[PDB]
Amino acid sequence: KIIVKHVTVIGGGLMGAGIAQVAAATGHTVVLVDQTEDILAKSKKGIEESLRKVAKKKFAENPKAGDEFVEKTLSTIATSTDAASVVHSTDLVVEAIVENLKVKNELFKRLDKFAAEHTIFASNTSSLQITSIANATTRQDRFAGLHFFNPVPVMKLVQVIKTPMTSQKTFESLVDFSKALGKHPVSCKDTPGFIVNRLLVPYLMEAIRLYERGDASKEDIDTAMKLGAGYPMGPFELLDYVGLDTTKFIVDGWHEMDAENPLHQPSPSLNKLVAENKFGKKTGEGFYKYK
Amino acid sequence: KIIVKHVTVIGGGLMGAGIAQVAAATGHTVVLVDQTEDILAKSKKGIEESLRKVAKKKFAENPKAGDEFVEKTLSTIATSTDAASVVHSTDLVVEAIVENLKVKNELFKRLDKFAAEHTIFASNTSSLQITSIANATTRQDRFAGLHFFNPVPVMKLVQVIKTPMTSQKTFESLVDFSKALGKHPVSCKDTPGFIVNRLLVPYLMEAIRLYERGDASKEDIDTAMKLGAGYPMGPFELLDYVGLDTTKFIVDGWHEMDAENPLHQPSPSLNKLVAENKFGKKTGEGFYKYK
Ligand SMILES: CC(=O)CC(=O)SCCNC(=O)CCNC(=O)[C@H](O)C(C)(C)COP(=O)(O)OP(=O)(O)OC[C@H]1O[C@@H](n2cnc3c(N)ncnc32)[C@H](O)[C@@H]1OP(=O)(O)O
Ligand SMILES: CC(=O)CC(=O)SCCNC(=O)CCNC(=O)[C@H](O)C(C)(C)COP(=O)(O)OP(=O)(O)OC[C@H]1O[C@@H](n2cnc3c(N)ncnc32)[C@H](O)[C@@H]1OP(=O)(O)O
Ligand SMILES: NC(=O)c1ccc[n+]([C@@H]2O[C@H](COP(=O)([O-])OP(=O)(O)OC[C@H]3O[C@@H](n4cnc5c(N)ncnc54)[C@H](O)[C@@H]3O)[C@@H](O)[C@H]2O)c1
Ligand SMILES: NC(=O)c1ccc[n+]([C@@H]2O[C@H](COP(=O)([O-])OP(=O)(O)OC[C@H]3O[C@@H](n4cnc5c(N)ncnc54)[C@H](O)[C@@H]3O)[C@@H](O)[C@H]2O)c1
Repeated sequence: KIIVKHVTVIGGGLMGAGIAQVAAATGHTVVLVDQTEDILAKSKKGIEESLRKVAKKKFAENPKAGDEFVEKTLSTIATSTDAASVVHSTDLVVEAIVENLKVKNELFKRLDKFAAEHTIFASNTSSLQITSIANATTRQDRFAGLHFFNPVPVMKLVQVIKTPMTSQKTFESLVDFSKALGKHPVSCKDTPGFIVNRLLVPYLMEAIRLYERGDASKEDIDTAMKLGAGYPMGPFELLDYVGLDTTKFIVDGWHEMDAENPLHQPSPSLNKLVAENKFGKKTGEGFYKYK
Repeated sequence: KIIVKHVTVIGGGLMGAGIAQVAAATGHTVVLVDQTEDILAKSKKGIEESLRKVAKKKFAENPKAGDEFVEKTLSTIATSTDAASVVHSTDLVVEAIVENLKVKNELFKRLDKFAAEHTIFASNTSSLQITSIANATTRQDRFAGLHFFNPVPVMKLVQVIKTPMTSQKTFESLVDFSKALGKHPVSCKDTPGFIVNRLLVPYLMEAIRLYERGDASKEDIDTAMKLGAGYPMGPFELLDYVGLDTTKFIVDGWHEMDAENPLHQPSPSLNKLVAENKFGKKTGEGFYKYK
């Protein structure tokens, strides 16, 4: 029954940076890992802009206390491009890299050799089966799903996924950690997309199809969902906010593992965008061009 | 270019009552129609209740303006059990009765004989093709879809659907009325479910199927979509709120039309609840039990 104090987040993108930000802000020492130094520089820079927004709103009467919160938080986030060494003595690895089983397995198979024994492994995968990733190691009793929601600083939900192999203690540690993060942990079964994505993705793909089918425009479909269903963001807005590349990988994956389910039919428009390197707010352009 | 001044709302259910409420709250003369005086008595009580909530918030710092707002609106909604006796001198008919093409056409075929020459006909149908309803009349150029969202007193959106026969004059008149209602009119083609329902319903069905499959409980699924995706309501809370009967009909219609589309595969649990007359909050019970 370990207590997560030292955390290693592999992946500094939309999710990693946020998970690192929250772990840091809530008193956990964090080491954010990524491929290059420029990437890490950008990530930590972004985490800073996110903290300032929080500061400028939370500490308007005492700005000096706001700078401390920001500095103290950024300070509790170390950067490194060497997962192998960092995990040597970490309490928990939270993998948030490209949505691709092969890559993720290769990653954990390696880290399984370098990481300490009490170390807990966790994937933030959207559509991959935890069991499938946990078996790329020999640490399945310490491997589980730990799913966050974009933007991590705002979304309160966290999905804690056990595999038939995950231990109760591993589970509890991830549950306590989740809480110490100020989130609302929810145990799910290891089913594709778990809960949210299994329902949310096919929907977003349906919005894309309704657009390709020529029945309406993205703008009207977005206004529709926001003003009619009360959603915070329209379908096309959310897609660009999540990342078209991540979205596409989630679908191709499901498509491949169930090629006769029309829900997961890849999209021509989605593939074209990702093929031209337009992934949304990520690259400044997706379905909508951003400033 | 007729100016909707007098409005005849047929059906005092979840929508109709709301639609009458808003029209009346905004200075239109309204007559709410339903099957029996008892039903009408109840619809009026619901509108009185909804109105007080609007008042306790749109006039929070002025009870007197609250009282006048409620009374003035209620006393502006006359009631009848036969719309044929009212439609010879009304500007617009907004139909909001059971989701069934036969019953709807039957209604408009009859009203088409009694209604004034200029009167416009509008259906608030969730999933039926406006063209299929307009054809029960010889008033096509004055027939269109004016789709509102539940609860009507709150949701800003209103889909104004034109068929290839609706005149520009009839369309424009409906747009003004929408704005007159304080809503945000959006022109949709006459496609099944139009925009919102074609994406929302299949989504809600997927939620049900994820539950029948045993993957997750109704409660975790609701908590998940709310906390993880920012949804105002979980899929089951929304199903009950909307009406399971209405949902079942919507799906059956699409299912009969596109029998091989798995998106519209009827739900055993949805059917059993409807068979036991558990339609949602309107009957005190659907997937959840209420007061
Ligand atoms: C089936 C089809 O054919 C087409 C369709 O309609 S699909 C269904 C579309 N509708 C949706 O998806 C509903 C989604 N849910 C929502 O957007 C929200 O839950 C909601 C608009 C119902 C309000 O819920 P909420 O945020 O929890 O509010 P609630 O706690 O219920 O009440 C508080 C507010 O809501 C309002 N409210 C709730 N029900 C109301 C009603 N029936 N009448 C007037 N006001 C109401 C109050 O005025 C109040 O305003 P304040 O914020 O100033 O206090
Ligand atoms: C793909 C998968 O595997 C799983 C998933 O993650 S699916 C995607 C899940 N996420 C969603 O569905 C996104 C839905 N969208 C939302 O709920 C909302 O749009 C939202 C939470 C992003 C906020 O949007 P919004 O209402 O427009 O707020 P915005 O105007 O953007 O900012 C206002 C608030 O949000 C916050 N905010 C937004 N982005 C932020 C960030 N990156 N960092 C810190 N705060 C942020 C601010 O704290 C701010 O607080 P104040 O109101 O006090 O000023
Ligand atoms: N996009 C979302 O909103 C969202 C929400 C929850 C979960 N997820 C899931 O979480 C994961 C994170 O996706 P993301 O949105 O943050 O994407 P992202 O593209 O923003 O970030 C991925 C990061 O991984 C890095 N990376 C790639 N290969 C690596 C490797 N071998 N070693 C170290 N770093 C590597 C990239 O340089 C990049 O910074 C995915 O599996 C995704 O399915 C995404
Ligand atoms: N439920 C929703 O949230 C929602 C939102 C938009 C549109 N719609 C659509 O609007 C219509 C209204 O549905 P609703 O939710 O208000 O349902 P409801 O069951 O609450 O109300 C329907 C009302 O119609 C009356 N009615 C039935 N047959 C009638 C007839 N032949 N003549 C006169 N009155 C009759 C009933 O007595 C009842 O009061 C349906 O076509 C539905 O698909 C529903």
